[PDB]
Amino acid sequence: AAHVLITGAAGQIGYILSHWIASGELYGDRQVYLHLLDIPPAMNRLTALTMELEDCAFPHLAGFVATTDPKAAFKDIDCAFLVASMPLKPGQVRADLISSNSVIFKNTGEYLSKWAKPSVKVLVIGNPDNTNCEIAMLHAKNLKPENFSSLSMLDQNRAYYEVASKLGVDVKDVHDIIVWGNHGESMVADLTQATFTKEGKTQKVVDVLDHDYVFDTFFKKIGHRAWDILEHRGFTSAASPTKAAIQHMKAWLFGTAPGEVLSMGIPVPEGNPYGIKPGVVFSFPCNVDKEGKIHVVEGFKVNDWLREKLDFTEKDLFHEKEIALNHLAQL
Amino acid sequence: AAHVLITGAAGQIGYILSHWIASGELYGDRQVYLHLLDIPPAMNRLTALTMELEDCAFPHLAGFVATTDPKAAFKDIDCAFLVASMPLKPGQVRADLISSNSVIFKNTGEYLSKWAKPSVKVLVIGNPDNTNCEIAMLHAKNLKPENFSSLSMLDQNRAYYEVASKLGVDVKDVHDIIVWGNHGESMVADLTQATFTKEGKTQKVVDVLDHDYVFDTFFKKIGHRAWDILEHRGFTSAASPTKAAIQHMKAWLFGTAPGEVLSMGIPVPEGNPYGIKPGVVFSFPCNVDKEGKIHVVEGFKVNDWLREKLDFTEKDLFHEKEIALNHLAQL
Ligand SMILES: NC(=O)C1=CN([C@@H]2O[C@H](COP(=O)(O)OP(=O)(O)OC[C@H]3O[C@@H](n4cnc5c(N)ncnc54)[C@H](O)[C@@H]3O)[C@@H](O)[C@H]2O)C=CC1
Ligand SMILES: NC(=O)C1=CN([C@@H]2O[C@H](COP(=O)(O)OP(=O)(O)OC[C@H]3O[C@@H](n4cnc5c(N)ncnc54)[C@H](O)[C@@H]3O)[C@@H](O)[C@H]2O)C=CC1
Repeated sequence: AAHVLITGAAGQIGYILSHWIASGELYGDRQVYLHLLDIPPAMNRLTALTMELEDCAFPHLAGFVATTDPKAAFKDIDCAFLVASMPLKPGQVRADLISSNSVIFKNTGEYLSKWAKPSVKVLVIGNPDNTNCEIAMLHAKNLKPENFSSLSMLDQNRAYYEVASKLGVDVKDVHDIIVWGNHGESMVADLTQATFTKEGKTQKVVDVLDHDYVFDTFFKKIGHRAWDILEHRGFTSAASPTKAAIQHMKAWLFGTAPGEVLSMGIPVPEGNPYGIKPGVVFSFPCNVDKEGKIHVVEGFKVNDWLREKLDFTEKDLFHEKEIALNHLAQL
Repeated sequence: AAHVLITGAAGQIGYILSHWIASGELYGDRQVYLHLLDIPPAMNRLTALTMELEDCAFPHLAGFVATTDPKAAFKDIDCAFLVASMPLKPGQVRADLISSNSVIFKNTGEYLSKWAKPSVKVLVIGNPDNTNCEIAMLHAKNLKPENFSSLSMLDQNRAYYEVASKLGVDVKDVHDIIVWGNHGESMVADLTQATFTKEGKTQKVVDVLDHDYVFDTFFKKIGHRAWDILEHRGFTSAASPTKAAIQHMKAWLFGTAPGEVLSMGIPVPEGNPYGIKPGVVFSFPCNVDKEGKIHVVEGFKVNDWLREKLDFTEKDLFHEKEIALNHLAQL
């Protein structure tokens, strides 16, 4: 009954994402109808995808449609995973995709506004996803900022596992790790809020791990992680962001758990308590109520170190916006 | 607590299989410890795999070990997914991999016998999997035939979806479709047993779909399916067999549901009711009791058509065994 869209479905992420969702991991007992969008030169792998979906005999898959037509893909969808993208060339960073992906998400915003449900929940994955989310949201007349978000939970999950290994505890035993701002080079892996509990006793991460590790070694490691996977894999990540994206969407759809804080790129809400200026999509510490509305988690402290990092990634986001939107105007 | 082995983990199937299992889809609430085996020239992607597993922050993943050392991979494992294989060249069929994969599974059988638990459940995926399963089982002194099985459920799931589309019902509404014998060119997609129910009324498939479709069009389609995916994907299937393999193993571990029949390649049991001779691994209609023991489902009818098909694929299996084991002897 639930209609889920996946753009760039024929790609590496779309391949796994479609199967995992069809398995019933997103909507549980409720069936899913997959809208699979891609482009004609990828029509082969797109068909290859559907055939394998068919070959799973998923009882949670009510049906699907694989197309290159926007309308067929976006019509009356309940949520969307925007994974569409051109190839990231060797040696490039996420921001280098602005020139080739900006138009895609400009059009996507229009498609969403034109055909998707007003309650559509759009999760942007394709890089630069914070920016691409800004593009789509801007060019969606009939939709609001609350309909859009970008994926930063891969960064948080990276941070969670890393910190967990150094503290000698499980991931579930750590709390309030946050990745602020852009899912890019300037991402801010923040541990100044973080705590962990072991055998009844709670400790602050900064009081247990040395300064040099927390603010340099760790900070660098999380930012560079995506390229470390690329070095060993020969391609950027795929299975891990798929997991983060399903985790992200599921929380967005049905709400978060007690004490759960998720790094979610959202259009900067006016009156946010962390001094970030509106105009971009910014990763905040977020929760989601049982009616599916994201809320920035209040109460976290911003010392001089974090303030500077937030300013840097904020400046970075507004810069990407300048370059991206200017490219569209001339385009 | 449950230790799961995956050979050829760095490959396409091992990539998805590892993540999906780590998600908790195999052992549910019980944690999993992944033994990830591959070869040094694939050490890069093997590390790339672990990094992404780490980057998921799976709460069901207790830990893992990625190695090229047999002992570290096979020690005290509870079950194994044998996916290890050399590349399948263009234009080849599954049986063409005998020359390059036979030794792998000869050694694997020895590793299993030497280090794995006596209760280990070994699922063979790497092609030719029926044969490769025969190789491993033969060269495992301390283990029994009941410890080994090969994957044919991808064929059944293919058959189920196909038949479902033509009957205008869901997959869950169809029953007793079977794929007998070899997971190869000679595979027998049998619908002579099949039925389906719609709105209280049950019908036999052969009484609803025309003869020409059932015994020619359908029979050919399921056999050729693997190469049809290859045509469109550029590689053989990966996500769909991963699903079938997890489905297969889960049923093998915790038993099947009422009326559920699964095509499972097992060492031909002496005294099977369908006249198949011992000495090979043969796909039978199977169920599994709540203590995890596979049983060939009795009661199915074998008309002249099926008998001939069974003889052909049986002959095919004994032929593959001749070629494979002879290659090992000279090797
Ligand atoms: N947010 C995150 O944490 C992560 C994001 N990514 C990003 O995800 C994106 C895709 O990753 P992969 O699946 O590995 O790449 P891929 O190249 O395998 O897939 C991209 C797909 O988008 C399609 N596409 C291109 N233009 C399109 C258009 N106008 N409309 C519809 N579809 C179109 C292509 O045909 C292709 O199938 C990349 O931009 C990458 O940077 C990758 C890893 C993690
Ligand atoms: N049963 C079924 O329904 C299906 C079976 N397959 C079979 O699965 C096998 C693998 O498929 P893919 O993952 O796509 O292939 P792949 O080539 O991506 O992966 C095979 C992996 O096995 C590894 N390997 C090779 N020799 C080894 C050894 N001695 N020990 C440990 N690892 C070794 C390789 O390094 C490689 O990473 C193939 O033989 C293919 O025919 C494929 C599709 C469906």
